[PDB]
Amino acid sequence: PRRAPAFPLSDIKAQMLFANNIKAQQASKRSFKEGAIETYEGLLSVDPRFLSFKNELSRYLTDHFPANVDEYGRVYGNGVRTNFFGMRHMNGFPMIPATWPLASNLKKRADADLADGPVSERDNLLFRAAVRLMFSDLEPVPLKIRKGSSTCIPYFSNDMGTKIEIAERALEKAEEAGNLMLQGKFDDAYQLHQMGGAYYVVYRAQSTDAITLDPKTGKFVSKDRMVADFEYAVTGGEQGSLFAASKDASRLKEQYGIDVPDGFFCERRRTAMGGPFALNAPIMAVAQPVRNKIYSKYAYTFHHTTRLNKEEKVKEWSLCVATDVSDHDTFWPGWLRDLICDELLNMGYAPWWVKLFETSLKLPVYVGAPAPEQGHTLLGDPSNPDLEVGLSSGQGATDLMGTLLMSITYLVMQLDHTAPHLNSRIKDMPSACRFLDSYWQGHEEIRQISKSDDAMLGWTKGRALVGGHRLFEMLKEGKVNPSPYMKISYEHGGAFLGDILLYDSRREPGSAIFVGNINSMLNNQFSPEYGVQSGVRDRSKRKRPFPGLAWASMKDTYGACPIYSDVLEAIERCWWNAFGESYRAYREDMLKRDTLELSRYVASMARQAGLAELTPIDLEVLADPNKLQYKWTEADVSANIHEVLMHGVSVEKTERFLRSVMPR
Ligand SMILES: Nc1nc2c(ncn2[C@@H]2O[C@H](COP(=O)(O)O[C@H]3[C@@H](O)[C@H](n4cnc5c(=O)[nH]c(N)nc54)O[C@@H]3COP(=O)(O)OP(=O)(O)OP(=O)(O)O)[C@@H](O)[C@H]2O)c(=O)[nH]1
Ligand SMILES: [Mg+2]
Ligand SMILES: [Mg+2]
Ligand SMILES: [Mn+2]
Repeated sequence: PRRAPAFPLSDIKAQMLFANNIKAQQASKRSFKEGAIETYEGLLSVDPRFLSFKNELSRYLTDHFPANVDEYGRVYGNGVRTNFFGMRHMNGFPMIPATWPLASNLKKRADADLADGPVSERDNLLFRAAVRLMFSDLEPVPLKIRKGSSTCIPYFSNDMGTKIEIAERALEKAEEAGNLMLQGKFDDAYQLHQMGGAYYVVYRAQSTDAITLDPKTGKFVSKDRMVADFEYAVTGGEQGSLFAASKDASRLKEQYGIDVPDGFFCERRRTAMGGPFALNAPIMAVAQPVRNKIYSKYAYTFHHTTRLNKEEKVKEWSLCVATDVSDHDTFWPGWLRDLICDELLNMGYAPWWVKLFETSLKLPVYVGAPAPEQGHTLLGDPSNPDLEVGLSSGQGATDLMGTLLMSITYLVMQLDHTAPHLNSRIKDMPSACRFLDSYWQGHEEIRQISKSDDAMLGWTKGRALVGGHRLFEMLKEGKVNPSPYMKISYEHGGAFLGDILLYDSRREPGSAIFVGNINSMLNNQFSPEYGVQSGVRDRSKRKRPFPGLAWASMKDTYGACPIYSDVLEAIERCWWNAFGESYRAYREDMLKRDTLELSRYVASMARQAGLAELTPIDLEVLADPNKLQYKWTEADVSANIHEVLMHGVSVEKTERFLRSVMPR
């Protein structure tokens, strides 16, 4: 029932997605590639000492610090959620094949029994009220662009000057492109303004993934990751198959002569979509202002920074429920995209801009190389965007889309199972708006803190509380999905935005605290997602600009973990056995070196002034700017630092553009 149309690279529809320049042409042909990452300068991820080290350290920590998570998924004690075997992957070598992205998720949602539109008028009112509170009184800001990022689509440029140009040109022609699309002229819009085309699909690494040790066999087992072949992806799952990707690393010996120790596997690979920059710029121009609004006015449920920032809110609750959403992005509903557009039109947003936005959520995807001998296929017709991939990762507002979907979904789950007495407060748009406004500010007896699919649901004392406990119990039994919109369950080892909520014997929000996830310290130091890219001169353009700085924020980020010291000591001891050196000393040097290299990028830094002024956040971000795209926002990072990583378009250019978009 409607297979998505598909075109090979050689087809003209695919060829037009790539400009006549070397970069674009190469991106279109890039074949499957693998190899050890350069974990740290001079250290390959498959280095025998390094794998020996990982073998001993993971076995030791698992053995001495088994998980402390109760039947309700709350973690207590040692603050450990699971074993430490996740670090056992040959980083840089992926599971084969990666998945083909689903062209349509309608069947996937229907088969999972999720609704195909708001199920009640109340719900419809709440989603629309969310659009209203989020997109209403926006203040222009400048359009910030990540240094070294690709404009993808037709040009695949990384040059800042070229990006700035593209973005400014896009803010000037967005209106005319939008109108062309309203007339059904997508090709004209793509050809004249590069707004359209496709998302460029690239596979990324989730460096660590669950592994277990079968006490029976003494053998390790990697978690199966299901992937869809092409047939399955273009037919929405109607045909083709869904199967376990192979994580088996034996092949590395045979193929590259790399020695594979027992119990080491290939990495899990996730899909990433690079959006066509001319189309995303007009969207990012509105999206940042929305973020500024929800982070300020609705800071209670949406602005999260420190462990204490979150702790303050949750400590006042009588019950805290850590939720989990299964595969959020691919389940995200296109009907919400259409509801949001509809409400934006109602609020008075420019039609051409809503059209740009709507189209960015229906765009075809160009699949590059999921496995050797596979790929180079465009899914969907750019002449008539109509894909239902769910939520595309590089769209300019994917975080807002997930947050709008989930924040309401969690509220609905609270109303449905614990606070029916609040329904009478939601009768129409005005009252829905008032109620959501109050709820989002933490003023109701039911509350939440969330960011897209990560969240914690709260109940203060009151009528809803007894329901809250029944909901939790429903989640623990896990036989009934509590939401009609997405598959929700409880997180096993509850955490929020990286911080584990540590409970004591009371097992209550009031006497619980937020600590760092010690396992993540280990993932970040021994299993980064990218190599150090030392051949890239401009450090600011690297995926990991200054790896050494994370050493200076380690105590800050993980100090509160019950087993912090023990882990540092096991590391030191295992590093000695593997490398005959002190790990601490190795890091202190890397920390000194990167501190000096940093002063060359920061103006306000003397050619050796210390890290004195920088916050823990600043450092974690300089060592891994990726956290700026899922954990923190420009606002949480010092300004002299933010300029190392980003550049912007003038406020006057975006101000004039915002004005033409908004109602008032
Ligand atoms: N580890 C991980 N998880 C990732 C992921 N992309 C998407 N997920 C999904 O997030 C949840 C929770 O996973 P968990 O390992 O329990 O905790 C993660 C997660 O909450 C968060 N996080 C890391 N990377 C991302 C990301 O790109 N997007 C989102 N939305 N959330 C992310 O950080 C916690 C700690 O991660 P870790 O210590 O492994 O550090 P990484 O540097 O490896 O993260 P990365 O994004 O790769 O740079 C589950 O549904 C999971 O499927 C991902 O990449 N890694
Ligand atoms: Mg999960
Ligand atoms: Mg990361
Ligand atoms: Mn969580």
